[PDB]
Parts: sequence; C-alpha cells; structure tokens
Amino acid sequence: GITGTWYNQLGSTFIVTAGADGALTGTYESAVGNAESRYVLTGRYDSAPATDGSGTALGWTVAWKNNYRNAHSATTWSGQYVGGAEARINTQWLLTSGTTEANAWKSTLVGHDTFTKVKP
Amino acid sequence: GITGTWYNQLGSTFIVTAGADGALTGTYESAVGRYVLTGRYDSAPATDGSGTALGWTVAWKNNYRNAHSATTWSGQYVGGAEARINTQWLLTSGTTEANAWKSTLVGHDTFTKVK
Amino acid sequence: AGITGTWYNQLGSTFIVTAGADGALTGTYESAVGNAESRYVLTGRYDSAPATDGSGTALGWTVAWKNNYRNAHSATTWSGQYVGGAEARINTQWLLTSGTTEANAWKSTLVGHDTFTKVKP
Amino acid sequence: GITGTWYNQLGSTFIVTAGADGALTGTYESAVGNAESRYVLTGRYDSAPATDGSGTALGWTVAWKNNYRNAHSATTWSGQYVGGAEARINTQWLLTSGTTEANAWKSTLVGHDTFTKVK
Ligand SMILES: COC(=O)c1cccc(-c2cc3c(=O)[nH]ccc3o2)c1
Ligand SMILES: COC(=O)c1cccc(-c2cc3c(=O)[nH]ccc3o2)c1
Ligand SMILES: COC(=O)c1cccc(-c2cc3c(=O)[nH]ccc3o2)c1
Ligand SMILES: COC(=O)c1cccc(-c2cc3c(=O)[nH]ccc3o2)c1
Repeated sequence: GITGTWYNQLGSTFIVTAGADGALTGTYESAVGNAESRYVLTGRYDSAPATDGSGTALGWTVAWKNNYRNAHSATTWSGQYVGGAEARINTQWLLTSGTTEANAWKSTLVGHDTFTKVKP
Repeated sequence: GITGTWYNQLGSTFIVTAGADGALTGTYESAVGRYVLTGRYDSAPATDGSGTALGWTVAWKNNYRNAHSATTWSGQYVGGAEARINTQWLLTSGTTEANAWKSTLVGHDTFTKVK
Repeated sequence: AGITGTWYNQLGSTFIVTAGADGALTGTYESAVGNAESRYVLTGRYDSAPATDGSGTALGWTVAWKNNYRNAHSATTWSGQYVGGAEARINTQWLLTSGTTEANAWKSTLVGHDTFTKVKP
Repeated sequence: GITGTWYNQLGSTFIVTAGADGALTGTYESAVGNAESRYVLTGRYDSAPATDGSGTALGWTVAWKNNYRNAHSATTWSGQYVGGAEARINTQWLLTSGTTEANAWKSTLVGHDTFTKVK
C-alpha cells in the first residue's frame, strides 16, 4: 500500500506511513531547492477507497525548515496512489514562499511529481 | 497568530492549532462539495514583513461521508489588524487511469478571522 | 456589455481585448509587475455561443513577454470565464512559464489568480 | 523548430505554425482526426529565446467549440519548447468550464501534457 519508501522522478526520497486513522506521517528529503537532510511531513489519505479500480486520494505538506536550513516556504502534494505491479503515486504540487504583499503574486510555483518504489 | 478559527469566502470554517514543532492540526467544515486536517507551517518566519508559509490537507472522509478525494491548501499567513491566510488549493479525486487526466481541480481560498 | 473592452486586474495591469465573431481574442496587455514595460501582444479564444442556463463564458489567452523594449523569456496563460452582470467580471487562473535549463525546469512555472473588471479598482 | 505536428501522451494531435512575429496558429484534434474533433488554437511564443541552453517559453488556448459541438470550456497550455533530436514541448494546462457562480469553485481542472514530434 501507501506505507513505504518512495522516490520521485528527480530523486527525492519520500518515507511515509499510512496510519489506521487516515494519517500520513514521515520524512521527505529533496534533491533540489534550498534543502538539506530530512524534513517532517504530515498529511491525510482516504482510508476506505472505492472498490471499482479507482486510485486512493491523498495529500501531504512539507514546510522547508529543519535544524540545518529554513527556506521560509512550504510544498503541498495532492494526488492519488495507484496500486498494482509497479505501484505509483501521481501528484501535482504547489510551493508557496513567504513574501511581502507586493511580491505575493509570484509566491507560488506549480508542478507535478510521480513517485515509485524504485530510484529513477 | 495562526491558532484559532478561520473562515473562507464560501462559508467554510477552518479550526487550527499551530504547534511549537511546526504542526498544524484541527478540523475543517465545508459549505460545498467536520473533517480532520493536518499540515505544517514555518515556525521561524522572517521578521521583515514577509508572510508565514504553510500548508495543510483534508481527506474528505469522516464517519458519515466519503467523497474519495482530498484537498491541499498551500499559502501564507499574513498578520496585522486584518489578518489573512491566503491560499491556492488542489483537489484530487480517486479515479481510474482513463479518467486521471481530469482528476484534479485547482482554485484559491482566502481566510479571515471574522466571518 | 460583453468581453470586448478595456479591463483592469487587482494589481493594476491593463487588458485591452476584442472578442471577434469567430471566437478570437486579440489585443494588448500591460503589466504593473515583473520584467515588463509598455504593451504586449495577446491572442486567445472564447466560447462564442455560451450556455443559456446562467453560466459564464469560458475563455483563455496568452502573452509572451517580448516586445520592442524588453524580453523576459517567459509567457503567461490566463484561463477563466466572463461573468456578466451589473459589475461585469472576468475571473481567471494563470500559469507563467519561464524558459529554463532542464535542471531548473522543476521551478519554471508560477501559478496565481487574476480578477478583471471594467472599472479600475 | 516549433512549426509542425505534435502528439501528446494521450492521443491528441496539434499542427501549429510559429510565425516570425511570435504568433502560434493552428488546429488541435484527436488521434483519428475526424472533423468533429478539430478545434482552432491560437497562442504566442518567445521568438527570440535565450542562447544559453534554456527552453523557449510559449502558450496557447483552445476553446472547445467547433461547427459540430460545444463543451462550453477552454484549455490553456503554458510551457516551453526544447529542441534537438528528441524535441519536446513540456506543458501544464488549465481547463476552465463556464459555470454559475455557485459552481465556480469547481470550474477549473489542472494537468500536464508532454508533446513529441513522433506518436
Ligand atoms: C522555492 O522552493 C524552495 O524554497 C524549496 C526548498 C527546498 C525544497 C523544495 C522542493 C523540493 C520539491 C520536490 O521534491 N517536489 C516538488 C517541489 C519541491 O520543492 C523547494
Ligand atoms: C469529490 O469531492 C469534492 O470535490 C469535495 C468534497 C467535499 C468538500 C470539498 C471541498 C471543500 C473546499 C473548500 O472549502 N475549499 C477548497 C476546496 C474545497 O473542496 C470537495
Ligand atoms: C516570471 O515572470 C515574468 O517573467 C514576467 C514578466 C512580465 C510580466 C509578468 C506578469 C504579469 C502578470 C499579470 O498581470 N498577471 C499574472 C501574471 C503576470 O505575469 C511576468
Ligand atoms: C470534456 O470537457 C472538456 O472540457 C473537454 C472537451 C474536449 C476536449 C478536452 C481536452 C483535451 C485536452 C488535452 O489534450 N490536454 C489537456 C486538456 C484537454 O482537454 C476537454
């Protein structure tokens, strides 16, 4: 299922546990950006997905502060887990930096990450 | 300034505690479409007038309903006399692969401390 | 009344547009933000026969941020709908992609939302 | 290197012309290419891109109305062209439907498309 170690297409490492209560907890390590070492993540997932072949909806957040760096920013990933022979988590993400009001129009980056259990 | 009750432009209510460790926890009640929410925020933001970056997730399942979907809000808290949490959001539904191209809605919500 | 006219967004940008009978949007865009100066060409499309059930009119347009004065090596697309009424409005979300190397492509695209009115706020 | 026919990951086709002035014009259609599936597209691209290895920024719009059907919606693609033997147009898109105000919160889908010169 969702619990395990995942890697995105750029080599980031997503170590997650899906708890009985719909909780996602774990750590995220980024290969890009103002990042170093592991960061805390928390999120939620549908603990009772449909039984018609649909994926499992989920999302999580990382605030880019730890004991070694603070980028004053946070990313959220929204997506779905798709089980099968090669399990996959397909996501789109929003990355918001803290800004002044005058710069808020350019505060948010958008992209897409796909995660598998094998390094790219 | 984050802990407390917040209201968006469409009648939803966002009840949150900002923990000392960077955790966001609380409940969300929606007027469109109570649920658990969790997320994270920058616990040491800049002190130069910049906002505080944050994000959170709600999976739309509780003891009464299940929409097989989840929303993430990404944004910043801005303090002052008219404090705001300004966000953009992504809402992904569980779909088949053939319907995955239309699985994700995008929008924006502004939250205030007064209805 | 209609899409054709001069519009302003919440940040002071000026959107001068003509909606042709064939579904074409043409005109100029002037930005109050970013690496921008003077007017830029825009082109886009809109639904020339919208639903009659109270729904808005879908549309979209693109500006590449190159003119005779500057070139930011970037382009914005706005996707949204025109809502008629006593205070006509075009509500949009936008994507702004800059030309980047492959190593920087992950951070090439900004996202936001602009609301346009025929009265300057 | 933009002018020509491009194919996305899900069986859609477009034939675009990139004009000297920055114009994108053409037709967006399905894999089969029957008339009911063809729509006008228009957009813009950076006609003087950087020469440091960066991609070429561009965008375009299709409103989903033709002489045969009307979905009351429009998609914009925003992205960059990357040349070479394995040329690509890498995009993210927004698809907005005309809605009432009460339904406007759910009017916009988001996704991503990658286009190649080979099916
Ligand atoms: C402005 O960006 C930053 O301040 C920053 C700092 C550290 C890491 C990241 C990062 C990693 C990552 C990823 O793996 N997938 C999607 C987004 C994303 O963003 C961003
Ligand atoms: C398939 O189910 C849904 O799409 C669904 C179900 C229940 C609630 C929501 C909901 C509430 C809400 C909000 O307040 N702000 C931004 C997004 C958003 O989405 C969505
Ligand atoms: C990275 O950004 C740029 O290179 C750049 C250059 C010139 C103008 C803009 C600009 C103006 C504008 C607007 O009015 N609404 C939404 C987006 C937006 O973007 C962006
Ligand atoms: C179903 O209702 C719609 O709004 C509609 C109708 C027809 C075609 C499309 C279409 C094709 C296409 C594509 O190739 N890439 C990204 C988006 C996208 O959207 C959407």
